[PDB]
Amino acid sequence: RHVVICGWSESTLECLRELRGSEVFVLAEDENVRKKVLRSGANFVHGDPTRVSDLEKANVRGARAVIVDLESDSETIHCILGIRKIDESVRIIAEAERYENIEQLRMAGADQVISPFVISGRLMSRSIDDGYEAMFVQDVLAEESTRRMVEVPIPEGSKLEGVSVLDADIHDVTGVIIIGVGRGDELIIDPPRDYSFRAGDIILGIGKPEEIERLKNYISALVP
Amino acid sequence: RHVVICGWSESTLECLRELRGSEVFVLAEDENVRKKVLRSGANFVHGDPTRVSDLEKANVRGARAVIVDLESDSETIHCILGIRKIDESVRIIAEAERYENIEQLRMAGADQVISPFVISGRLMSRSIDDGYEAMFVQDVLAEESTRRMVEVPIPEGSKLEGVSVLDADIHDVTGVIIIGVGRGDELIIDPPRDYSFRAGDIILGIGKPEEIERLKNYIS
Repeated sequence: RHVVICGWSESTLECLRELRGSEVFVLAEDENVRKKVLRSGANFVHGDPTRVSDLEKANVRGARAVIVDLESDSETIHCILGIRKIDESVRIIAEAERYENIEQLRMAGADQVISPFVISGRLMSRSIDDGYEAMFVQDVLAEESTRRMVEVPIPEGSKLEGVSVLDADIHDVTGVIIIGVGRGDELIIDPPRDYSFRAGDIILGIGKPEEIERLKNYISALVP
Repeated sequence: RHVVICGWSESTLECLRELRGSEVFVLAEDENVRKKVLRSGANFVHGDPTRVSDLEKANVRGARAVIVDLESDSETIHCILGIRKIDESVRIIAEAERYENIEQLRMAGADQVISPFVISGRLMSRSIDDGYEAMFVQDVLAEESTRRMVEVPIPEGSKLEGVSVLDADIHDVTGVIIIGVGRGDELIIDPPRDYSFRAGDIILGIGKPEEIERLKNYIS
C-alpha cells in the first residue's frame, strides 16, 4: 500500500523517483518543497512530522513504511516516537547524518537506519585507485541497467522450500548471482552449500530481467 | 604515497577512519577540525581548499589521490579546478550534493563523482519491506566486515592470463564469489563463462580474508 515520508531532502527526492507508480505522502513543514514534491509524484501534506495529529493526517496509520529524513537528530527521534504512538507495526527507516545518533534512532524504535555519509565515506576510501567498486554499487542500484540487484522472497510452499543452496544451484539454473540470503533481520552472504532455503527467506541477487524472471519461476510455490 | 582530503564532514571522517594507518593530509578552513583530525590519525593543514597556494601547502602535487568534499558543489568545483592547475594527472574523487552538478564536477576535472544522496535515496526505496539490500551495501564497503568486497588485479604473466572465467573456477577454487571485472573504463558484472582474463584486469570479489588470500595466490 502507501508509503509516508517525513521531511524532505535530496535523498527523499531520489527515493520518490524510485517509488513513482506507488502512492506516496510527503509530510513536511517547508512549503517551499511542495512544488518539487508534487512534481516528483508525491502528495504533499503540510505539517509537523513530530506531531501525532499531522502524522495521522499524512496517513501514517496502516502505512507499508515511513521514511524519516529530518535535519534535526532530535526531530527525527520525536518523529519516530510519534509514528510509534499511532502504529506499532509500520516499518520505520530513518536517515542518520552522524554515526553517534544511529543508536538513539534504534532506541526510539526505528527498524532501520541509513547513513548516507558512512556509505559515501567508505566509497571514497575504496576509490583511491579506481572506481569499479563505486561503479558496482551505482550500477546494481540504477533502476534499469544491464544487471541489477533484486530481492525475491521464498513463498510458502516454494519450489525450493527445503532445498539446499548446492542442490538449488540457482546461478547456473537462472544466471542470477546470489549475493546473500536474508533471514530474520540477518543477512547471510555466500551461505554454505548446506544452507537450506526456508519460506520467508529473502534472496538477494544480481542479474538481467530475463535471468530475474527465470529466478521468480524457479522459486515459485507449487499451488493453484 | 599520501592522500589528500579537501574539506571536513561525516563522509570524509568515515573515509579517514577507513584509511587508518596511511599518510593522509586533511585541508580545511576551521582549526577546530584540527584536534578531531589529529586523533583519527590524519595530518591537519589549516587552509582554503579553493586556494591553489593552500592546496600546494597540503601537498596535492604528487598525492596518490585527492578526495574532495566541501560545503557546496560550487566550492567543490572550485577546489577541483584548483587541483587541476597543480596536478592534471592526480586522481580526483569528489562528493556531489546534487545530481544536477555531477556533470560539472566531472568537467572541472573530477575522475569520479560520488553522490551519497542518490545512493541513499535508492536504498530508501528498496527498504520499504526489509533492509537486506541496504545491509548488503554498507557491510561490503566496510574494510572490517567478515565478508567484504575486495579488488584484486590480474598481475603481469598471471596464470589466469588468457584463461576463460569458466576454466578459472574461482568460486570453487577459492570460495570468493566474483561479482565483476574492472577493465579500462568499464565494469563487467558477472562476466560470461567465455570471458578471458588479462593482466591488468581488476577482479571484484566478496569473501572472508582467507578466501581473499587464496584468490591472490591463485591469480599469481
